[PDB]
Amino acid sequence: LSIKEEVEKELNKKSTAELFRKIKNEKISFFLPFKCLPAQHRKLLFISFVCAVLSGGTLPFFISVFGVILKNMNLGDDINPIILSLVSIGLVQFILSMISSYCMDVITSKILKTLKLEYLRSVFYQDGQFHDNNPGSKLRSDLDFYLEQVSSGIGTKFITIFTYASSFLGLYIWSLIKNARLTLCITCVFPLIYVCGVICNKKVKLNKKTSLLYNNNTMSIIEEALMGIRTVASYCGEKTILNKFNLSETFYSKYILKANFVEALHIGLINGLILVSYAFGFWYGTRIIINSAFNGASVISILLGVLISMFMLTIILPNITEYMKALEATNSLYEIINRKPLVENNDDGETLPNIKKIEFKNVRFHYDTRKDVEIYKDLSFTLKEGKTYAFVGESGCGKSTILKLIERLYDPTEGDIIVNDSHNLKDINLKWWRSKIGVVSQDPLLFSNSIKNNIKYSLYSLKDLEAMENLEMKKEYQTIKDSDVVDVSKKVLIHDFVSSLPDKYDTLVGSNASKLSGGQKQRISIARAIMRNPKILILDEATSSLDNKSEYLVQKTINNLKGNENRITIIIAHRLSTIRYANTIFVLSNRNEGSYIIEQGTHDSLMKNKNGIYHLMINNQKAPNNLRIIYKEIFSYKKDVTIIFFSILVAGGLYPVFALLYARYVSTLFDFANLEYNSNKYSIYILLIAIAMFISETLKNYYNNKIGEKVEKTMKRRLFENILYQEMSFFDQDKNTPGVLSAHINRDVHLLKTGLVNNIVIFSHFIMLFLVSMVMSFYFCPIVAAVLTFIYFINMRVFAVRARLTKSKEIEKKEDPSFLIQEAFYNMHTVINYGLEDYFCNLIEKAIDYKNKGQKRRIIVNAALWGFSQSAQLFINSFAYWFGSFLIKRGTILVDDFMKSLFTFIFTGSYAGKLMSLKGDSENAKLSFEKYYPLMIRKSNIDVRDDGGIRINKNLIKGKVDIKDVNFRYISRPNVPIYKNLSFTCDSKKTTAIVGETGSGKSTFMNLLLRFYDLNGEILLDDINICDYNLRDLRNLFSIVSQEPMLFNMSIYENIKFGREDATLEDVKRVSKFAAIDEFIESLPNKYDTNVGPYGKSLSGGQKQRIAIARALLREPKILLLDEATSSLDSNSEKLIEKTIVDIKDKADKTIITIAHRIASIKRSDKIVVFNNPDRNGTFVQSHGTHDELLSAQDGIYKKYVKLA
Repeated sequence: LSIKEEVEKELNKKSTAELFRKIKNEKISFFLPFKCLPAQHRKLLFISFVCAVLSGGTLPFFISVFGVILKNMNLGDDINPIILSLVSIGLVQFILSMISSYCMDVITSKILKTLKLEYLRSVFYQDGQFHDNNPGSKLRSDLDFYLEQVSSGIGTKFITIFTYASSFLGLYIWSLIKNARLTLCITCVFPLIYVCGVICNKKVKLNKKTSLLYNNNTMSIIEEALMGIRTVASYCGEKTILNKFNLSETFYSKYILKANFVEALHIGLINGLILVSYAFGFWYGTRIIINSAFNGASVISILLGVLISMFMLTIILPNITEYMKALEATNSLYEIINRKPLVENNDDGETLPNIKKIEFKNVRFHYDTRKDVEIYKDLSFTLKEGKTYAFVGESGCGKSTILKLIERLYDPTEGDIIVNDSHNLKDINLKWWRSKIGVVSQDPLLFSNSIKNNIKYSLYSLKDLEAMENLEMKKEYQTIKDSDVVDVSKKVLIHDFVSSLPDKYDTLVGSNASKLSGGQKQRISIARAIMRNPKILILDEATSSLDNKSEYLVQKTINNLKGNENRITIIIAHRLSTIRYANTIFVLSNRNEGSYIIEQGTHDSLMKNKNGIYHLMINNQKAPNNLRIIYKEIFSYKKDVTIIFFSILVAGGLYPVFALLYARYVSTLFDFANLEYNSNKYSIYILLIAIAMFISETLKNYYNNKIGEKVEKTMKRRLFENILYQEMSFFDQDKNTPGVLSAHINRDVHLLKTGLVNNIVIFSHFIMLFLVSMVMSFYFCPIVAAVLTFIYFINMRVFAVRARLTKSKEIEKKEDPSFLIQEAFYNMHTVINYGLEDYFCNLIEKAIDYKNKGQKRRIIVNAALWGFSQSAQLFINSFAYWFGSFLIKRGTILVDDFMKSLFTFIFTGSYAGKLMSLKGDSENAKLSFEKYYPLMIRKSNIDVRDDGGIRINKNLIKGKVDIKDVNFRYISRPNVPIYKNLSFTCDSKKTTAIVGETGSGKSTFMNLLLRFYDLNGEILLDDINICDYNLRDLRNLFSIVSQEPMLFNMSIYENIKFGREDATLEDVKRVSKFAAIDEFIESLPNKYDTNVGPYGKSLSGGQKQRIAIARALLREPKILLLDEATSSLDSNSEKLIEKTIVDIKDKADKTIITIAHRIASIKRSDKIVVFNNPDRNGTFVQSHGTHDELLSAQDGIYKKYVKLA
């Protein structure tokens, strides 16, 4: 997980007091999911309700007999009746906890089924206008989201709110009736915990948000430097990017450490006030006794009662949050099911006797999103029955929209679509209209069942109009015989192919028919469309891939199909061989704000009508090392490790002492002699232990993160400093992308902070507890500790309950009801056309036949696994006390030894199990580090940091640049040669123009000239080769001006000083005057300090490139490399740029190489070099030294580009 997301998840959470105010003020009841239920499922809720309040009255009994057991063991009498009375309660608790999970998971399954089976329905009755807004794969990306917010908050962890409240009430009020002045004076230290929490969380969030503020800046820097890399190298700006990074990272570090300090203090203080509560409770208890003469067994239990009463309020609250979450998720779904379709199928529309005389009258339409993009102007004409038609439209006319208007996805806005001169479109039953339209769409939309069933899905919507008009719909699909498939396959000439291979009609087509060819799939789609004898045939790019044979045979079929005496066939295709004969062809076009009839006439009187657009149509067409690096790094901080060491030893040493100090107090409380002095002596020790455990935990939890930060901010530096100095072939590979390279630096380095150097400390502290506890529990009473260890071993590692539980839960949570949902939303526009309730009642059967056999076994097992989880510690403690009281009455063991060897074991087990769940991801952080470690130790082999080579002065530079031969070929595609035997010169201080074919690869001379790609060939600068120059000073005399510049998110004054950090503002004012931009900058607030936006998006294209030209002229360049500085800008800036260019070239000081195509610059050019690509193998030079005095002396291309210019 990323850092930004991890902080936003913590910041975007609402407390219960906020969700309640959000949930009350629009009447979202607490009983919303439990209103889709029969009565047979409505009273299992009551059963599971009363089978939970009873299981809460267990702890108020054990806590009431706990002190009496001890008073009875250390005084001489027996305890067997108490045990016999205490085991039966465990048994009935097991049974009452076995009931509830069974009774609840069933209900969850039921409601989770019903919501889905209503959602699918409400989705399948949208009106097209909606489908355009929320298309397809989103809806099943939201469904499975909501259906895992409601199931993880309405299961068995909704009934555990009433058990805990029952236990709360019982404990507290039993503790209050016995003696109130004692329990009141114990729960007065607890408000000080809530107050500290609310005071500290604020100081946490205030600093954490300011930490987040300084993080996205670094993200922007990294992405924006990894994107524009070849403009960072050519100006030698690898260094002045790192200072911003290091200045932006330190604020983040210091503020998040300020947060972690407060986050660590709270823990230590919560672990310190409780131990004071114990001591003051005992001290005041022993003073209400002496003043009385109320036994001592009514002081050992009140403390546990009042102290465990509040532990329930620390675990009730998350479940209420999850329940509110489930509510707001369900009420984010009962608005989708209850949306109005506005094209409703009332099943009452008066239908025609037959379809006759379709007629349009002046229909206009606007979308809902694009409320200003019109397609129609004057749609008005007539289409009569019995005779054929045909139409022709371009790729943006609206054949799709006419289809959606005859199919009636949309309604008209202005006109009307009266049919048969007495019936409007909005009176016909939509069920019956679509029943006589055969659409052959662009792509073949076939399912993944067979070749026969995709064909036989046509007649279902008609056979469904036979039973209701007399249920009988489920079985009458057998009436559809297999003899119609025979002849309808013969007609399209596919019967031979489907009969040639085995499994004639039973062969299953692939996933969306991924076995056959596209043309054959379109043939099957056409056979599907033809099979039902459609009345209004609407083709759309139907016979495109077919040859003339199948097309013309289908045409013969349609125009001679039985029952064509009364039809309106609308055959629409782009191949103009289908329109040889037609009763009328209104060729349709949209020429832009709306279509209209452009032509009219039969094909005999249309191809020769006029010299219009249809004339053009008929005329034209016719591995271990890597981590010991980290362990070397960690063990170089000598002051921060010793404090952690000492604090771990202190905590692990002084926490177990509290147990055997709690047992020396019991034995002196049943001894009326000198009770006062003993209390005075045994309370001060607990005060001291609290004061020590505060400091120990605080300093253990702070220096941990203090160590964790530095490993990050010394690995990020190495990565981001090593990536910049790498050559360009690195960035050209496939798996070396800016996104994946920027994902590592944040995610996996934050994981190295969390995982490793959090999970080391946990294991160390755990072992330090486990050694000493096992030692001084095996020393007082050896016989008991062996038995207790055997018990917990055979429990945790052999009867792992919560492990098997989640292993059975998440597997079925991960999981044909899941294959049809997917392939029903892809093929939506076929079920909207025809076939709608076959899948309304097929998902139900496939869903139900997988419930029972698995669900009932899984749920009768997972309840037996939960009951034994809730009712295990009781039996263990009972057996322990029985065995202790058994060995005592035969002399083998004393009392105090047992009472000291028991409590240590108990409390240390609880505390160890507590802190052992704070771990992170230790595995993936050791796995990623093997991916991204070779990147911080990779060699570059074109390295600018090398200071070995011939130093070069700017004084003795002539400026000649020569090439003798080149043969270049990219490694990302080693088949396309580009250059072949390029050889020419550029002498000194003279212009050299480059004209040639567009896209021939002219912008690669430049890159080789700056050493981005090494070599075959030979390049020369002042008669010396380029690989002997110490390229620091080679890149420090060139200066490019590319087609598109790139600016950064810094000020303008800094973007102009990129590379050269030592230059006054007067030079910037001087050079911005020659770029003709020192008037707009003097019209603005914060003139030379206006922070432009990211990627320079707060400027125009005519202001950006003049800033670039100012950036290129500040370096005092010796060789200038221009590329069409006046391409696609507005008039004023373009003219200013021509003025600057023609001003530079007059000041003959520097050698210049341009890429020009305007004749005004060619004339002054002193040399012109043509590039040509005769055949697709390479380019080379064909002309030399024309300079427009040789404009026509031999036959060539320069004459073209001077008469075209």
